[PDB]
Amino acid sequence: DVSSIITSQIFNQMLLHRNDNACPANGFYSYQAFINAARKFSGFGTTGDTNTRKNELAAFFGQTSHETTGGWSTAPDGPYAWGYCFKQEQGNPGDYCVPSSTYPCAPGKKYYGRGPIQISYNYNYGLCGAAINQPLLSNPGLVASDADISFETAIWFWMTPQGNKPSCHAVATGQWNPSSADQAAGRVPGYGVITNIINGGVECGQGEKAEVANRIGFYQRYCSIFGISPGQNLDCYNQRPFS
Ligand SMILES: CC(=O)N[C@@H]1[C@@H](O)[C@H](O)[C@@H](CO)O[C@H]1O
Repeated sequence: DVSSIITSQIFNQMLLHRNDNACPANGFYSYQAFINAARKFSGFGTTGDTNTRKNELAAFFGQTSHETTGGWSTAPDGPYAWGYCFKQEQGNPGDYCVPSSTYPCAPGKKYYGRGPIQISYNYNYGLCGAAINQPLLSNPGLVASDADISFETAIWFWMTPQGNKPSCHAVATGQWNPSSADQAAGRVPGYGVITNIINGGVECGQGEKAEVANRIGFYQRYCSIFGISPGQNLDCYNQRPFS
C-alpha cells in the first residue's frame, strides 16, 4: 500500500506552502485525496523495492509540483516548497476544444489545464474520464472541484503509456527499456526522460531551460524528504523530444 511509503507528514512537508492564502488552490489538495486516488492505480508507488517506490513518489510529486508551482527564487522555504499552489491553468485560457466524434466538446465547457498534471483538451478529459469512470467530458470542472478526481487525472496520466512514449511510471520504476531510436535521441532512463514525456516538445533538446531546472529542483528536494539520493540523467537538455 502507498500509505506505508508516503505519510501525511511527508506529503505536508513536500507541499509546505500549498495552504497559504496566496495560493488559489489553498485547501484543495489533501493527503487523503492523494491516497484515495493512488490506491485505484495498481503498481503506483507499490512497484519495486522501498527506494524504487520512494523514487516514483518523489518523481511524481516533483513533476506535478512544477505543473502547479506558485514559487519564486526567494519565496519562503525556497521555490521547491510552493508546489500544488494552482489547480487551474493561469493566464486567460480558452476552451481547449478540438472536436472529436469519440470525445465531443460539451457546449459551454472549457478543457484548459486542471489538477496536478494540468490535463488539457477534450480528447484527454474523455480518454481519462473513460479510464477512471468520471464524467470529465460533460463536467471538466470536476478536475478542479473534487480533489480525489484531481489526483486520479494526474496518476492516470502518470500510469498510461503513449505508444513508443513510455509511462512516467515505467521510467520512474526502472522498467523502461529505451529503443535504439531512444538511445540515438539521447533518451537515457532518468528523471529527464520523464520531463520529456510530460512536455519535451517545449522543454527538451534546446539546452538549459528554467522549467526543466524547476522540475529537477522539486524532485531533488523530495528525494531528500524521502531519504533517497536522486537518480542519474536528471535533465533533458540534450534529449530530442519524443516526436
Ligand atoms: C500566486 C503565487 O503564490 N505565486 C506566483 C507569483 O506570485 C509568481 O511571481 C509567478 C512566477 O514566479 O507565478 C505565480 O505562480
